[PDB]
Amino acid sequence: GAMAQRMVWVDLEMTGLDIEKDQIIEMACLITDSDLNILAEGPNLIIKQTITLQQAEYEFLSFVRQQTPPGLCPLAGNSVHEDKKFLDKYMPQFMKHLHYRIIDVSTVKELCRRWYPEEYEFAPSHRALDAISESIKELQFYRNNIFK
Amino acid sequence: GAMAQRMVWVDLEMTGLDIEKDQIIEMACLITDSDLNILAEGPNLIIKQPDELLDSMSDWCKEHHGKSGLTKAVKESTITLQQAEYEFLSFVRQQTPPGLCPLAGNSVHEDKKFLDKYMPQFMKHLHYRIIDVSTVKELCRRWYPEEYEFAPKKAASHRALDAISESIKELQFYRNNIFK
Ligand SMILES: [Mg+2]
Ligand SMILES: [Zn+2]
Repeated sequence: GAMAQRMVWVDLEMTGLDIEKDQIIEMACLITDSDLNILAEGPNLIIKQTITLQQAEYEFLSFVRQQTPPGLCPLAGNSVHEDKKFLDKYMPQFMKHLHYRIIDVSTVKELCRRWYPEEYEFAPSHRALDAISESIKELQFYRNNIFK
Repeated sequence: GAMAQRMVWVDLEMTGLDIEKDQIIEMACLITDSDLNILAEGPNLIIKQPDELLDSMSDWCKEHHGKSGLTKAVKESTITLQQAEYEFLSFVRQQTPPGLCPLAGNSVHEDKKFLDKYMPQFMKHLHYRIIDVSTVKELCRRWYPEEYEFAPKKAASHRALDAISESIKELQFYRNNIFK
């Protein structure tokens, strides 16, 4: 039903894209329903190299366990495939609660750019939680402007 | 811009989902233009991997790769990982400008994880962004539930060339039915 169709939105800041050497500096999480209405805001945590990585994972896993059913909801965000790679490595217990699929807003952007170039031209951060809010607005924009 | 807007479609088959242990056993590549028109079929290679890895695979993996004829084809293969990478890199260098075209497929972020580790030069030819058809699937399921039921079921066994053609058919189905 509607519960399985929720989305687990995240935004992460890393030192870089090298999975073997770079680390997660910042992370935020929030839950939307299938229509992108924000149901609950999770924490915005700055991770050490403020809190430790293992405690941030407990904070985020507790937050999604009380908002989504296990293994059903996908990770959502801007270029969230980059975020998933670091979360599979550094937060594997948090990832055990989610589906393997993602709702990558930048995939939608790559399709908008190609198929609706006029709409792409007029398509619309101090915290990672603010970046999530911006990515939801970008996705809502594609829903209204390029989807049927 | 038209050449930079082409898409590099890939499907991989591996010995499991553990990036620390598992290896690539099959790869296929296909090129479409911006509008999902078929441009060129690339190589379709079965990569030689050890018998220890194959015998120690998951029960899902041993059965599906056994039944499809992939485990047998891997054991008889003379293509190494390095040889397959060279063939795929050569093919995409002939089809797309460097560092501008995205990797495309179903949950292709998982294929990207294996390619970033085992075929880094092939990934360096592609842009940072991906085109994940399973993002569009998940949005179709939610926002266009009627159209979602008309999407064809994936009929292919886990063979790279057939799976990748089905991903193109799926994204073409969404372009045709849920886009404006
Ligand atoms: Mg696949
Ligand atoms: Zn497959």
